[PDB]
Amino acid sequence: MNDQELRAYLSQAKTIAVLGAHKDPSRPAHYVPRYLREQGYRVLPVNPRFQGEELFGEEAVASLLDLKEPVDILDVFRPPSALMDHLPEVLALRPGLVWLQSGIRHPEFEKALKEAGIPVVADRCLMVEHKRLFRG
Repeated sequence: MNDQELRAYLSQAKTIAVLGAHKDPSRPAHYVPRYLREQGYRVLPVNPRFQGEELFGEEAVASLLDLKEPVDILDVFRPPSALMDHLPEVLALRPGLVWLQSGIRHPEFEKALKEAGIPVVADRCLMVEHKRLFRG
């Protein structure tokens, strides 16, 4: 996505589901979502590892299909070796955009999303990118 379009996309978005949301403050899967909530987004934590625990002001759910509202951005922190097993729930939720966090790439997974008509941004830190597009 070019910057102009990616900016229009991020500024209009409201709900960001964080796949692999973490409770430990030092983890990117915790502090990136933290930053996002500050920027006015509704962050929905998803991680079976913390199911039921309140993260980012919301109760974490085990599966994407447990979310009770449309997802504008799916911020993915799960490693490449775990992505294919999530594909079914990802395609089912059909988020407006899939964002693979830093150090996460997966050809087949990415190709499957493209084929389903779902935009993908890969190997980028959403916080960093948000800062660069809306502050300089």
